[PDB]
Amino acid sequence: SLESFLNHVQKRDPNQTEFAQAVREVMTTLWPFLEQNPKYRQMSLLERLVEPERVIQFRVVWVDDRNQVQVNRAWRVQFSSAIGPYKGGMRFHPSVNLSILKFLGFEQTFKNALTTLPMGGGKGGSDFDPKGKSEGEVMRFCQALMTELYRHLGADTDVPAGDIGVGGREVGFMAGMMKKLSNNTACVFTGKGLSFGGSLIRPEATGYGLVYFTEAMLKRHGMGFEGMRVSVSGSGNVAQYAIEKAMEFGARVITASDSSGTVVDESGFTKEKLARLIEIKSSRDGRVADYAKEFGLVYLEGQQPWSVPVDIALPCATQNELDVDAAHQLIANGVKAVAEGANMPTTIEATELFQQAGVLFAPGKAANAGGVATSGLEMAQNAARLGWKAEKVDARLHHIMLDIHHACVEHGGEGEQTNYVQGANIAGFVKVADAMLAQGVI
Amino acid sequence: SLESFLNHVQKRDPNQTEFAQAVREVMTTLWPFLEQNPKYRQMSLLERLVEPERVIQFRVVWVDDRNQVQVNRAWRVQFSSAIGPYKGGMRFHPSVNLSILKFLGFEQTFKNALTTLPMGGGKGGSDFDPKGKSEGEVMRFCQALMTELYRHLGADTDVPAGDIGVGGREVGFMAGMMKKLSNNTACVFTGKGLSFGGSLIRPEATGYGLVYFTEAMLKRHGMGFEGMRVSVSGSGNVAQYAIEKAMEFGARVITASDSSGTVVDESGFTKEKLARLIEIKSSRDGRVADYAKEFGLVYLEGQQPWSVPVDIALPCATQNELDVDAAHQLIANGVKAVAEGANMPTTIEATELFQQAGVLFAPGKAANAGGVATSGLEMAQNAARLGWKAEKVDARLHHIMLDIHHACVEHGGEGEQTNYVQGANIAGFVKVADAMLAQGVI
Amino acid sequence: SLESFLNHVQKRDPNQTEFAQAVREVMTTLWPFLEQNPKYRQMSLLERLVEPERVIQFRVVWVDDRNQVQVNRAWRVQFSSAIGPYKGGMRFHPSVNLSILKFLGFEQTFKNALTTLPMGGGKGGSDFDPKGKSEGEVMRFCQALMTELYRHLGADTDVPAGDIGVGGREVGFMAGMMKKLSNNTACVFTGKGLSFGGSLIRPEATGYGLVYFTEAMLKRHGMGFEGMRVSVSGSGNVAQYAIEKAMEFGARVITASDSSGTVVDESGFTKEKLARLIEIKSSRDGRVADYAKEFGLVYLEGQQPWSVPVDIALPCATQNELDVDAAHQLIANGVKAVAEGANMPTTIEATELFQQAGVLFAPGKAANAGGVATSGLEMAQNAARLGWKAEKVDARLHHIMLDIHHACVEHGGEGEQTNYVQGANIAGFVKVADAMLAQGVI
Amino acid sequence: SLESFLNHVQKRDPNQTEFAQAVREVMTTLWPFLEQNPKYRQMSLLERLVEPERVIQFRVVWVDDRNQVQVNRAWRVQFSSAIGPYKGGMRFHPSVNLSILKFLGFEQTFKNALTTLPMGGGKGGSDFDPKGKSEGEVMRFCQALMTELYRHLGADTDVPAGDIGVGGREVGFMAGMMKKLSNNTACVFTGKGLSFGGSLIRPEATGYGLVYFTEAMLKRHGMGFEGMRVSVSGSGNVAQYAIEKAMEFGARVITASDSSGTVVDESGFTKEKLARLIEIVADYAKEFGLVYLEGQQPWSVPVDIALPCATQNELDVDAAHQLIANGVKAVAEGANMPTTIEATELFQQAGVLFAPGKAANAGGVATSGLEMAQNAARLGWKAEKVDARLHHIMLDIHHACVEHGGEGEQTNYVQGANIAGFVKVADAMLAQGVI
Repeated sequence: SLESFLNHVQKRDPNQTEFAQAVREVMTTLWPFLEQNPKYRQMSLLERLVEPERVIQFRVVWVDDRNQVQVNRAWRVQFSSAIGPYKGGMRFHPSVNLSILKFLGFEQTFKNALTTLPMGGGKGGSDFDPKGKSEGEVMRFCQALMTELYRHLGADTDVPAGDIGVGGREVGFMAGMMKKLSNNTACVFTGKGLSFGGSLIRPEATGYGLVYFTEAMLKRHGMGFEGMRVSVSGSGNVAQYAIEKAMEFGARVITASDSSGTVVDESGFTKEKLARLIEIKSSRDGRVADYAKEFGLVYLEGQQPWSVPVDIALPCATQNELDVDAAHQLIANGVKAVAEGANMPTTIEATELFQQAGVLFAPGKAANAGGVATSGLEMAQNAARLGWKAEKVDARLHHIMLDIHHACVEHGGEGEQTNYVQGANIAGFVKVADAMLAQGVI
Repeated sequence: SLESFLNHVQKRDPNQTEFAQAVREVMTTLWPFLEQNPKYRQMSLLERLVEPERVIQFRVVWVDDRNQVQVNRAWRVQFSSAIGPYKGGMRFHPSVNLSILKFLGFEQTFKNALTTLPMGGGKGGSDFDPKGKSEGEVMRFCQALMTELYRHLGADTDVPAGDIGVGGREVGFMAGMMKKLSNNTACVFTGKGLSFGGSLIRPEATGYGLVYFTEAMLKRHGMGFEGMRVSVSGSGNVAQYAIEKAMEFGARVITASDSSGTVVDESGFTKEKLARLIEIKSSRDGRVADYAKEFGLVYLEGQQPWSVPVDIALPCATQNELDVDAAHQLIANGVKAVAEGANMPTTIEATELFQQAGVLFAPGKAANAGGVATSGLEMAQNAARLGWKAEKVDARLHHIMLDIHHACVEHGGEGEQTNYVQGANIAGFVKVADAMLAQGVI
Repeated sequence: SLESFLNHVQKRDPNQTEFAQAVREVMTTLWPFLEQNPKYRQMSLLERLVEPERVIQFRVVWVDDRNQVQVNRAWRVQFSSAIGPYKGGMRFHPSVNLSILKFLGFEQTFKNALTTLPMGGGKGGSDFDPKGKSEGEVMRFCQALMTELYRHLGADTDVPAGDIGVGGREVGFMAGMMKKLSNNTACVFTGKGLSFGGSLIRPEATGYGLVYFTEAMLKRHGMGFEGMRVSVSGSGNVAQYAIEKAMEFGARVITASDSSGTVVDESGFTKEKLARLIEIKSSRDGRVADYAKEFGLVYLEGQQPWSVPVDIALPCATQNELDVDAAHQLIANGVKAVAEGANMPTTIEATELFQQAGVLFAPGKAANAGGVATSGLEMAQNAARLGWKAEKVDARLHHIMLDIHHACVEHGGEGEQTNYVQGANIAGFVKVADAMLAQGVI
Repeated sequence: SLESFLNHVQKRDPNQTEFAQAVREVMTTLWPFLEQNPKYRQMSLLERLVEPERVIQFRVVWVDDRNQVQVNRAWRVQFSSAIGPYKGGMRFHPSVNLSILKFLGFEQTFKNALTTLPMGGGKGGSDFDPKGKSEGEVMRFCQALMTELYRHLGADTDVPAGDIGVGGREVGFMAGMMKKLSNNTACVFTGKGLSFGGSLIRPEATGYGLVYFTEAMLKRHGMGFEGMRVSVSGSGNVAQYAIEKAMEFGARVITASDSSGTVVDESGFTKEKLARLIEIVADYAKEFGLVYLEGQQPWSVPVDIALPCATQNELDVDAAHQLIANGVKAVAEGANMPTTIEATELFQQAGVLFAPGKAANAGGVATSGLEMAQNAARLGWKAEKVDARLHHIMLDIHHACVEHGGEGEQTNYVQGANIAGFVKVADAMLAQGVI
């Protein structure tokens, strides 16, 4: 019984709400698959799978710019090493706790597994709030954290990366301190700058990968980006490069947005327009409204792009940005495909509605994995002690996205259209489960 | 101010009730001391003190006697290394969780400090339930636990020990695996058997220590064990050797008990009586009732010792065994002193009754520290590569207990009698605090 | 001098029968070369070469399904690291002893060297008898063995693999325990499953490699597989994929066989036919005779393929399957080449007969090395942190075989035909010796 | 049963003749005990005990004075770590092989256990022949050996020592290279010189301990060395300091000896004269006009206490008959197995106290234990402090023998020593589980 399993596992963590809801999500989707495949229920596999191999919680003491000694909490959740070394980002945010990091690390496990790359699953962070912190304060905090965390990481053990609160600068400081303490220059972090082992295509990877996956899904169901009206939400890293690769595939990309308005360009984005957009946005001063004003384009103040008739919708802004309400307009306006650049931007109800209406739906769990896949490419390049040209990284990434798509198809059902929600959850589970089964009771 | 600090610290651990209580307890009695000694509030000392240096939570996978794979959670809370290596027992019980281990680890930190030995504070365990398990199952569990835990321990890093559900057998299993995996024979566990580096006086240490401390307490306040009627609860090693030592100080020890009842002997224990009680209790099913019968002694089925008029009460049975009702009886019958052999046998209500009524009260936090002090001595002898005669361990334990008592007195106030709950909390804090301040921000 | 050397070497191991035989064979093979090239005898090279760098013998204690404690003996022979990390299988068989493992490790040093890959030489195992053991018993045994073995192994130190008694299941068990104990996911075992770092092409490798090598040899001597009558003996892993690859080069493969007899198809194997032979031989009762009956082909009960006139003969069944009488027939029928898929299928006398009649002869140590080569490719893919598609592993495998071919030609003399027996023997020794000489007295 | 166990154990090593003998001898002495205490056969205890935890065999390549590259084989048998780190000497001799090193390492386990010190059991060596080698060749060999061995040793792992072919010089070279490679100065070898962590009392250890044990044995049975007449055989290291300590207890030590014969002295040894013996026995004999005997043993002399400190099987049956007729009250073995087994029985049924060498001559190992303890303490002890600790240890070994020596009119120290060594190892193995 699904319910007694969930109840049984929640007993150890009765107040980890985020983690609880995360186990429920995966386990509900896997349950019917499990009952048809006895192999995946032996050796108390589910219990082993939800209990992280190792979590380290530790104290981080540091001195602020007013010379006040500050105390923060940090964690590295080392969830699964079945497929490879623990892998997943570090998050610095005042709301960070173990429930959140476990939910995140649980999900990275299946996501990394899906890339076909030899990567396990982890996540870490601190309740440290970078907001209003000076560069020095951040550097000292990063260093203070690494004086404990360094002993638990390694090139073939645990390789973290960035996340909310932890950008390139923070990755720089942690990696630098790791190298100093360990007297070892191997790849222990990804998201590195190009001057110390970073990879090309890292900025483009998530958005490019989203387009790659979506085109495979469209192609399989007799379609392509070619000449389709595409709406993109967001105007950040993901949106920006999704727009870029969409244009290269011959699509007419007619929107982008920020947290207060949407620009409409039925003529379609161009390279020039996008560059000019990437700019205005890059500062933080700049607004999508100013971009529109600059190019004489219709701007929808306070609105999303979901009322605009499109063939393909790519939510690339944030979670829950596309609900049944928005799903209804898209479906009525003739949408043929929906694919997630952001993490969980589509509500469960909208997702249900989309699948009921025959709309292709590509979940972020597979569709946005370009980022983590390219993190694996960075590790590989570092491993080989040779950097790769942009074109070969992009190509490899493309090949990975096609393999993710293929794995989804294998488990996505016999229906006229693949169920990618089912397909991606099952594919990620099987790779992990198979490894755990093979490596004995440890 | 106090409330504000306790509210602040609880934000990180909203549901760790036992930990919040432990902190509440320590801070409440520390608060007036800190106002008179503000240097111990400097460098955010308190904030640093309540956050453990590191906690390892880890999965433990093992196979039961029915060949079913089982999954348990385990932890090692490495709370403080300010004075020396993390030190404290392992507990196997289904109720074990991070809140409880943190509360226990926090308390071991101050107890070890009090002993004047170079030992830090730690505590670990697992929700594994030893009840009904076969020796094979316990061994396999212990060994599974160590295949992860061994990497986090070390003779100068963290030396664990026994506790509820972790007796000599289990310590032997864990030390065996530690030695095997590490190919290193150094002292990583205390409570070892004599065949592999254990210490003489280990069984007697807590009971002997209780009597040594109590006698020092009595002597300060113009009294002694000599000629005194003493009641003891319990009939395990703590109670047994308390009786043995009290008898040597010329005391008339008139009771002992188990979960089934209390034996009463107004003529007093003798060497030969106690020796027979020890033999009886060492059998699987030996009861106090059997002892009472053998010697024609009064036996109170289902009753505790506390309604007997005595000059000194020594609870050595279990937590919360000495309550309000019991205290009213003891107090009205003219009890002069109460000293704890067990872990927190006296409820807080009953403790307050004793203190307010002018009854000398020695908290287990100080009085039962003979056990942890002797674990320090085990480490000393293992380090020296030469074991000591029983007389040498005993004489050293005696000196330590007198040092503990002296420290409490130093901080116990200037009333008609020393407040040992006050003294013990302050004394343990001061040593740890001094250590933390000198070693900088780490 | 030869006899003097072997007599001297046996003094240290008077009872190691198999090891003495291995040394005798290898040295006999090399003595004429050594006398013409005294540089390879200087610096006490041969004396250093026959003495393994290190041997670990160790106790393995484990518990059987009847809760009875069992004691077995295990070894890892780390014979040579001149060229790279110790590399070689683990064997579990009641007949296993040091003498046998040294013989296997000594030969493996040169076979590995011959691959041109950077692998040293090693071999290991235990007298543990896997027959009649449960999955539980085998897992506990593998785990027990690793609790000692893990400390002597490593990705750049020693990388074992399977052998008799140690298949994919056992390799999975050992690698899992290795990873657990070490907290490190680098490649320490080859033969891994595809879910945790295994390589494609592993089943195909030995047969594929046999054909690649034979084609190189033919091509050097003015010939090719194209349009040639090829006889294959055997019908297992090696024969199957040798037929598969030979068909791709355009050969006419006209036989296959099992211990019961030979199928003869003068029209030649096709893909369709081969898939049916494999499906048939995949069942325990399935016979070559069933394949013959299905396709209406000639079947020779209790006969080998060697009566059939062919251009090329590929013994892929078993040791000594091709003796002088068979050799005479093949020769008189005009055979042009013979290459060994199985382990030593050709008897010494038959080998001489082939060479003396100008028949190209590729020895197994060179010709069947595809398997070992692919273990090198597995190590490489893991090192690169990227798995390769089958097409890429296959091409890389092909390049290795050409390189092995080149190594043999370098030392195969200047006769009208390259002598590959001589060439394979010298080349393996020369590369070990060169590396030993270069690296000084250690 | 005993025969079935021995035959089964041999299956894994059909040609290890010395090892087979060691196992047979240990198990034989234990079997009656084992039959009465089935607890000690449970958990396949014996099967685990006879199979060493690990053995490292390794190649040593070194260069001789003629610039010829030589190849030798070395080993380290890490037999048992149940009670503490592996501990035992290294032996350089061309006869050395795995069988011999296992025999010695197996026996060393129980001898080390019996001292009551926290020491496991091991033994190592090489077929390298030190004979006719220069200091430089020996040094280069020791250093080459350690470039492999260092990684398997450690202060809390395995602490070797000297043995045949491995003296203070070689211990010096090995300990030096160990320190260099590890960049760690902790105690990894015993037998070190006084300038780098060695212990005082080392030369005196075996002979002193012998007297310490025998005096404890005598007192338990209502006697002591004082006023008693003691005979000693030998004039080497043990014999020398045995005389010195027994003199110190008030004994009248009347004899010493070498291969060439035996010297007598009713007036007994004195301090100034023992010192003269050491320097140089017929030569010493001439310098004092003492009674001298050629090619014969000291056992023909009427004595109260006899201390064989010469060689194996030096106290035969008829000599024991001499001693017993002459009124001997206790025999104590200083040398390795100096009394034959029949003489042992004759003494025991004749009511004379008998101290086996594995117990009585244990001062040597005991002092290796003291060296480690001083190093661990980061202190050197004065000779008086070392000697006082040694005495304490010998009383502890004595106590260990008594508790398994039975309840006869006098304790059986042969049985006591054999069992006590076994039981402490077995108890430790039981407690640490299946590993």
